[PDB]
Amino acid sequence: TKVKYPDGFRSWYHVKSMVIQPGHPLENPFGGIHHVYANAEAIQGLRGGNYPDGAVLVFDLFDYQEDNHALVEGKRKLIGVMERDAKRFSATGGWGYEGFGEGKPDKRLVTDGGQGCFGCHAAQKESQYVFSRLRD
Amino acid sequence: TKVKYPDGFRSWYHVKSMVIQPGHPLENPFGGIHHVYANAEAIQGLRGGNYPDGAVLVFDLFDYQEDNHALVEGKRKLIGVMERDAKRFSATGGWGYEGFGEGKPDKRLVTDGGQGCFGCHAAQKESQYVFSRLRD
Ligand code: HEC
Ligand code: HEC
Ligand SMILES: [Zn+2]
Repeated sequence: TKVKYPDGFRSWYHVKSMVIQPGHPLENPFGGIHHVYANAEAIQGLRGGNYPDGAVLVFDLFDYQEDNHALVEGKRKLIGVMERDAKRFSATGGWGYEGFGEGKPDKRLVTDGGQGCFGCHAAQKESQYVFSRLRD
Repeated sequence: TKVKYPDGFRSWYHVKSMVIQPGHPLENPFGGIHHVYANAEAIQGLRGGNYPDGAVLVFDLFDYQEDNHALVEGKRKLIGVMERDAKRFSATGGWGYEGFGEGKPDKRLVTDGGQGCFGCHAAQKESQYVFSRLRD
């Protein structure tokens, strides 16, 4: 019951972005510029509908470089994936969690069935474990 | 003669993002977090083809707030638009340039036929006047 690599995610809907800089409590490991993407099924869930199985959210994390009062995207550090499967992933709330180092399909990171990822997202039980909100 | 408001641009492919902070040359009026979106026709040009008529790039500009060393997106300040049409927009290199205040259709910002936008973009003559490059 592994989470699939989300092929083609870069074509998906861009939900939002945030920058985490040194000093912030999530600097390790989430420091950098990140972008959140969602496929069609996740949008139904984000819109205030419910999440169909098959919904996928991606957190795409880049290192940044400071260039004359601009922050410029550098190398991809990793992508984080949540894949909705109420029955397959019922142990962590109906979402499977995986990380891919540098976004590579062969660099799977999660060793504990996603319990560590879930421990934090569990704080968002109310929104079905998703922190991101749709915007305009 | 007028650049069309790009309805539905938020659905399009997210090319890249960048943060421009106070002190940067472009702070006024491009300061903030911006995201670049391309429709299907613009992707063809970004990937190395010619840009077809009908190609559209949008620069989506948000204010941000610094909160405990995170930069969080706030309100949309404006969108900048480039619309390809080699004949109609011949005076400005075949792209028409428009700004929409707060991303609203009724708030047109350009008052000089796009000459001011064109003058800086002319530096990228070699890449069909587009600064952004596809990344993975
Ligand atoms: C708190 C200590 C966290 C841990 C550990 C993990 N995540 Fe998380 N995640 C966190 C926050 C605050 C956010 C929102 C960021 C924003 O821009 O608002 C996220 C977001 C995700 C997303 C995007 C979907 C969403 O819930 O907003 C994904 C796909 C995601 N996170 C996956 C993920 C994985 C795979 C983790 C373990 C390897 C993981 N997260 C841990 C907070 C925390
Ligand atoms: C230099 C003095 C500029 C002026 C005046 C304008 N633009 Fe521009 N633009 C500039 C840069 C350096 C970039 C790249 C930003 C990045 O993230 O790399 C941009 C980008 C755009 C885009 C995105 C497509 C691209 O060329 O990369 C659009 C749609 C765009 N700019 C529109 C635009 C309009 C409408 C302007 C006058 C109101 C305008 N720009 C001025 C540099 C400069
Ligand atoms: Zn300076």
